[PDB]
Amino acid sequence: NQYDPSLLQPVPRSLNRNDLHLSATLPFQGCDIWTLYELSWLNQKGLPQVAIGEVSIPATSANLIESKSFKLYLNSYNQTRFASWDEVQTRLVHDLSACAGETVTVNVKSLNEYTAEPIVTMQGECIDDQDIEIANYEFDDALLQGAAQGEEVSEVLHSHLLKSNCLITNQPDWGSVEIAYHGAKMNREALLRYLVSFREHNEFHEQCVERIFTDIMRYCQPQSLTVYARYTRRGGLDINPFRSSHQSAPNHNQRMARQ
Amino acid sequence: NQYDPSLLQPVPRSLNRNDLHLSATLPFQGCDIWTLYELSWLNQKGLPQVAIGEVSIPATSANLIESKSFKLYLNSYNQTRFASWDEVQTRLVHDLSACAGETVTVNVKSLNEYTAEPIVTMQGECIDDQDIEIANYEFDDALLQGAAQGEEVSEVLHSHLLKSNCLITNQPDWGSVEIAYHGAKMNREALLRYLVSFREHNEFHEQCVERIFTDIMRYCQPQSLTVYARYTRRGGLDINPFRSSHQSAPNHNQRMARQ
Ligand SMILES: Nc1ccnc(=O)[nH]1
Ligand SMILES: Nc1ccnc(=O)[nH]1
Ligand SMILES: [Cl-]
Repeated sequence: NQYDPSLLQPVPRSLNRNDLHLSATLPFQGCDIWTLYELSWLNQKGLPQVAIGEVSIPATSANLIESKSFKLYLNSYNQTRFASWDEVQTRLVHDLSACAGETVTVNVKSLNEYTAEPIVTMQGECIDDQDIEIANYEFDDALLQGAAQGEEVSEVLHSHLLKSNCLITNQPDWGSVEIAYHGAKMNREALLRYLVSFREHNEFHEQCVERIFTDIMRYCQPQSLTVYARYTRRGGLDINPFRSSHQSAPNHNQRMARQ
Repeated sequence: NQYDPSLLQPVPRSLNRNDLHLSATLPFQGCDIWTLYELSWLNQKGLPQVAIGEVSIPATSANLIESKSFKLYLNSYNQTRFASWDEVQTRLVHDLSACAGETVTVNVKSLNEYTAEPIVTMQGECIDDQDIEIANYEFDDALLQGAAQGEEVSEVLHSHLLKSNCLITNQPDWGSVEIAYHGAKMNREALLRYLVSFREHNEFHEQCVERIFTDIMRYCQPQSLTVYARYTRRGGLDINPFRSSHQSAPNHNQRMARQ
């Protein structure tokens, strides 16, 4: 029940990226943004404190943090006294930075800081309003083959239809994904079908955004590209991987409808 | 994977209420409001659809619905084709009504209906900003003994500090609770301590709001009382039990910061 930094568990980013056939020199930059909805500890008099945490881990870090460990580690704060909120933020910064292996930023925000904050949508045009018949729910990266055959355009497209099963639990993981690019026009039927083909496939969040990035770069060869997914929480935590050929982070961490 | 109304599981409301020593004639009215964050099915062409559901179950119903069943039942929609959104809403209304045993209302809302909706706080004065030393985290209803000893007032008090372990999983369940009353002034230290004493205790949401109601009525004897808790989601679903001596439902189902 007492605070225990030894609970966290790293996962090497290299494993997954060795699978996308990715080098020691990265095609993307960016970050993994996490929202910690159920962050709670005790003050020095034993009264519970509650807050929301917002964390950003560099995509260049050696490790990401094993989700179930991130969760037990947050749990250990629940019955531990800390004298001030800054103490808590200091601990979160240190431990998450040490686990991931690169400085991680952490904001600890009190709940009143969320009063009147609006729900946001994604940028760009939603592509989910298509009258197409759906074939696959098994994955197929070659769904993007031939998808970019137009005039060179600057677009942002998004879909709320991304879903995949957790490698571990096999329950669905739900998300919206935003794809900004400059290059030959992407066919929206192909792209939507590509996204939908994740449905019954087993995938991990960070792994997912990186695969979408590398498949689009491969198949559609834009000049520039950004892929950003925003997933709904599991066990009090949500993950929002951002990967770009030029931008290092999104402008804010505002929540979407399902999050 | 296909839609299966047989998945739902009722739990008699009478079991819990036989434990609060409550009669066949109810001291409260109200409802259980649920938000279904991850509601998804296929259209008649096999393309996924996503929505948020908002459900209200009468507190007078014979049963509530076993949470893990509610969850598997929603899952069964995920790979099932339905020709229209209204078909889906019709099915949800029927099945949840049949399970609970009284008409349940259901709204199925598209995600764009949430664009720009604000995060709300609770009504009344927060009582969590107290410089008191905390003793218990084991439950004690008699924490309210002697708590109401003032002038007769009309107040609304709320706390974001409600937490208890799930009877099943023993992980914490997190919530904010809003207490509106007219009657002798409640001591805020007592009330806060009473609420905090749920922390390490094992409780069920609906059971929890009903116990807070009956303990306050017992110990503090207000003329009128409303207890409303809003919990954070588990497995895509949140529960918001509302119990009142005069009001049958809250004015809206707007989400709070942690939800
Ligand atoms: N288990 C995990 C799932 C998703 N992201 C992680 O970092 N870890
Ligand atoms: N298992 C459950 C937990 C909370 N509420 C329910 O209705 N069921
Ligand atoms: Cl969850």
